[PDB]
Amino acid sequence: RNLMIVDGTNLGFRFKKPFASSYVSTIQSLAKSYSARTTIVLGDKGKSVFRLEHLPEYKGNRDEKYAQRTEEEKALDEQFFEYLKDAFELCKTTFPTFTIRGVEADDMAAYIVKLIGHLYDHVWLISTDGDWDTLLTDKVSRFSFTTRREYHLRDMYEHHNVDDVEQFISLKAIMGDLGDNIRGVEGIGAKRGYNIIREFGNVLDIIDQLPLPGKQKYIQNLNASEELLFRNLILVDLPTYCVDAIAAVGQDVLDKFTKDILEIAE
Ligand SMILES: [Cl-]
Ligand SMILES: [Cl-]
Ligand SMILES: [Mg+2]
Ligand SMILES: [Mg+2]
Ligand SMILES: [Mg+2]
Repeated sequence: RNLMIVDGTNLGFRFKKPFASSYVSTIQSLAKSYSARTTIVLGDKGKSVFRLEHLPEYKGNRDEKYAQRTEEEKALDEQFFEYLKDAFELCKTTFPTFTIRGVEADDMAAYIVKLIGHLYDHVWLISTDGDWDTLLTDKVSRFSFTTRREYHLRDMYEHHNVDDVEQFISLKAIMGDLGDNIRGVEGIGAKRGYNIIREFGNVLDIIDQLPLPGKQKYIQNLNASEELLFRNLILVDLPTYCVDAIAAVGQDVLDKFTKDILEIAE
């Protein structure tokens, strides 16, 4: 009776020897565990056109690390990606399996939840990515193979130091993301960020009130950061921008994906 959506490239890193059969078996076990009536496997192909258009430096740190690999280190990664390609090929014989050049799996997942989540009792997201918790609701949860935790909306403070999704999204916008090369406001950690949000509202409401009262240096920093906050919200507000992120590579591509997903449902 549930929907299960797999962050498939993310799951691939469990194995990072062909692993296609093992990969598919894992997904089957998961589908059983989570009573999945429907399982959809997603993968990352290329780079996020939507986010690179807004921030050319997006994941630039990761690109730099890839560029500094030796030829032999690179060849090994290519092998992993070949085995992963084979895993997706095999997976496609068994489950609906999607990749879209220039679109992050994150955006595809967010869109699926919005489009068909209402037809299922519960939605289970299979991802180690905390970013995916921007999708949590009373009927959408996440499972992580690295931490072994099941992530629920009711436990958002335990996991993310905020009480709800709106706050989570705003906190990410304020703090940025070191891993993905998104700059944050200097001097604002999770505590101060949560406190700011609880006082002034979400990031859009914060922007509307700049400059905010307060003599502390982090407030002065925040007051100077209108542009950064607005841009960051676009980069991190996965539910708001998922449709735009897909449409970035062509409206026709989005239309095909919609058609494909609606076919799977029902
Ligand atoms: Cl909940
Ligand atoms: Cl702006
Ligand atoms: Mg991702
Ligand atoms: Mg992500
Ligand atoms: Mg992140």
